[PDB]
Amino acid sequence: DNVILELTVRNHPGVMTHVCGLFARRAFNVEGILCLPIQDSDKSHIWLLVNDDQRLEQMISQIDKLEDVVKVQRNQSDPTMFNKIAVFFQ
Amino acid sequence: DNVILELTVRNHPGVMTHVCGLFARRAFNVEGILCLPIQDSDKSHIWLLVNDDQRLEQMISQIDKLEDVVKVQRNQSDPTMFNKIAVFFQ
Ligand SMILES: CC(C)[C@H](N)C(=O)O
Ligand SMILES: CC(C)[C@H](N)C(=O)O
Repeated sequence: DNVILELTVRNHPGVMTHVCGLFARRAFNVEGILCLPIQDSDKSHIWLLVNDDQRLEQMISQIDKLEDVVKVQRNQSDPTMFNKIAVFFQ
Repeated sequence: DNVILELTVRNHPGVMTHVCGLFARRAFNVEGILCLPIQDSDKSHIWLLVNDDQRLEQMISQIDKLEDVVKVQRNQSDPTMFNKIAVFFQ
């Protein structure tokens, strides 16, 4: 159903616009997002919750090509992490 | 120091690109992001952690104008919410 993408990116302006822009240009909806800075660095962590799609693998390719994306992978996180976060903020 | 912006937006493709694009186009960095869909609706809640700035007023003005942004407000969330989230996901 859904899948979680984990990105390590540079914490500088415009990075999230590039990443989400790849989905926007494909009418691909992003269901959940978490972005947290990494202490003592110039980078941030991004979690993207998206519907599992045949187009996903070619998109991971496009994300990795972005200069400000250091790494992009799948399903390393708690698959229900956004449900647990929502319990405390919704 | 920093402030948290709360947005209610439609859960449609491209919406996060529009919101962050406003910051990107002004070289305004977004430090933390949380996006959660709202149960039983076509809307999502976005929390944006950004440096408190006089530029924010105009920025908030532009965010509210976006058709897909239903509402946008300041200082209604726990200012340290992204520190608390990091305790459990970093
Ligand atoms: C990491 C990301 C959210 C970046 N800080 C940006 O403003 O686009
Ligand atoms: C709410 C937001 C993340 C929207 N679903 C988007 O894909 O841009």
